[PDB]
Amino acid sequence: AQNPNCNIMIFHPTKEEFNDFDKYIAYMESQGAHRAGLAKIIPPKEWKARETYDNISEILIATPLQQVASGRAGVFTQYHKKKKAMTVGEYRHLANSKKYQTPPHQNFEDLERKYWKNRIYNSPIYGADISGSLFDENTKQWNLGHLGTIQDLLEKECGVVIEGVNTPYLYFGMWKTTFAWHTEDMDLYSINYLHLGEPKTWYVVPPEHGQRLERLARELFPGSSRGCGAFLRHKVALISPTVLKENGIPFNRITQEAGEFMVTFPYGYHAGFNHGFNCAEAINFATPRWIDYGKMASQCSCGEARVTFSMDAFVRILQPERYDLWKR
Ligand SMILES: O=[N+]([O-])c1ccc(O)c(O)c1
Ligand SMILES: O=[N+]([O-])c1ccc(O)c(O)c1
Ligand SMILES: O=[N+]([O-])c1ccc(O)c(O)c1
Ligand SMILES: O=[N+]([O-])c1ccc(O)c(O)c1
Ligand SMILES: O=C(O)CNC(=O)C(=O)O
Ligand code: NI
Ligand SMILES: [Zn+2]
Repeated sequence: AQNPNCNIMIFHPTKEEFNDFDKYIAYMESQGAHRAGLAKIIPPKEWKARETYDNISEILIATPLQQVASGRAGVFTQYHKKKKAMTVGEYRHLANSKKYQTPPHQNFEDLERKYWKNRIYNSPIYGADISGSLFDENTKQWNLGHLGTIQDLLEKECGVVIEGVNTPYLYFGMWKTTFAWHTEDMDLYSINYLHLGEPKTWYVVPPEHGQRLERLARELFPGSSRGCGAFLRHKVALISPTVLKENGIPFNRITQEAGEFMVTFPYGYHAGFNHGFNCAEAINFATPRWIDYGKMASQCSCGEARVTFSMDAFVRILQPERYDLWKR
């Protein structure tokens, strides 16, 4: 078996290998990449997402989110307080202000230490889930707005045509902005391109050990667990690498830099934080191997977890019992 220790693998496709997206994902999996739950892909040197990032300041962040923490330094929840709209130019200026800017630090490790020590004492503002794309329309390779759709994948594999669309989302981050422990909707893949700015650190649990993380989460967030059988779908729970280690949860970490892609694999729990002002673009996608994960994906129906219009059809076709119950 390839990659039995479930290490995060890093790939350097040639420009020829970068043409066929589906084929390269399949290649990565043939090398065991999916066992980690996360892979890094460094594009060939000949490739670029767009010419420049010079004219992005007038993009609007309609609903910036202030991420307010509760709990302990290594075990906390965050809730998102809505703030007034601001442009990306205004957001960048805010990110670089004394209140919000990245502190002096020696290296990524020092910054990671500072993050877990001090995150709960601040409330950074995140511009998340902004529908849009920063890929040039002429970028033909790994353009996250030109991928085959999940709806077409389902149709190709299962022969059923369904409604729905899926399009990319932009994320504008600043120091300490945080993404909570989660898998994707319907345990889909995701792909994430860091367009510009400071790095993003990722933590990931191998899919074969995802239930170990769930069990720990139930212990660490007992009220949340009682409220919903799939409360990690709420995207509110953070657990530090120190606490994971103390509880013997298998995981890995890696830092993504500007110009790099990350792929998360079905049922790969992940969490992380931004180092400073940056912009990422991400989208969910599927492969034939995803279908069985989609069938088995847990669902939130306590009401908390927000779900796209397109996720309806996935549940309807792949989990008809759960769909029928959700109706009545
Ligand atoms: O940027 N890419 O991905 C490229 C650039 C040139 C090529 O000839 C190619 O096959 C891929
Ligand atoms: O703020 N809360 O609700 C919290 C904070 C930490 C926890 O471990 C928790 O179960 C709930
Ligand atoms: O709050 N902490 O630091 C904690 C809480 C629970 C744990 O099991 C742990 O190893 C650390
Ligand atoms: O455990 N699962 O994954 C299940 C259990 C029942 C279902 O009806 C389902 O669609 C998935
Ligand atoms: O970048 C973020 O804030 C969160 N991204 C993801 O969870 C992802 O790409 O799957
Ligand atoms: Ni994700
Ligand atoms: Zn719920």
